[PDB]
Amino acid sequence: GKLSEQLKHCNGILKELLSKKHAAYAWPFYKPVDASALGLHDYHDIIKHPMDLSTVKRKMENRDYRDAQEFAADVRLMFSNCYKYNPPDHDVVAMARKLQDVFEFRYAKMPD
Ligand SMILES: CC(=O)Nc1c(F)cc(C(=O)N[C@H]2CC[C@H](O)CC2)cc1O[C@@H](C)c1ccccc1
Repeated sequence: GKLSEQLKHCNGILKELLSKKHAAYAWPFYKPVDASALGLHDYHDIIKHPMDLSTVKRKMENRDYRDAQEFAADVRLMFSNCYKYNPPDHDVVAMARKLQDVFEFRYAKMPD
């Protein structure tokens, strides 16, 4: 159906975001932010709903997402967390912006 087809487009986007093509700026988003490892002892006080591409991949594989909108909400939550926690001129924010550009332009090519 339409939902299955739209979720296949989402899975295609997810595969691209995890691909070597985008690795130079995607890598901070591959796994959950390790707040303790990075010394970010305020991270989980500021970010109430952590999200990352490994979590999106697990949710896609487990058929957690019922539609494209639900998938997109998690990918955008991941970027929003980065923009909320970090100063806007930090390298990780520049990398978030670049990966979100990849995401938004391909998400816009969703089949109707
Ligand atoms: C997905 C994400 O956003 N991760 C992530 C993060 F939440 C915060 C910081 C970080 O160090 N923020 C600083 C902002 C200014 C404060 O005064 C000191 C903390 C770094 C992060 O990624 C590491 C791997 C990174 C490190 C360097 C370049 C790219 C990614």
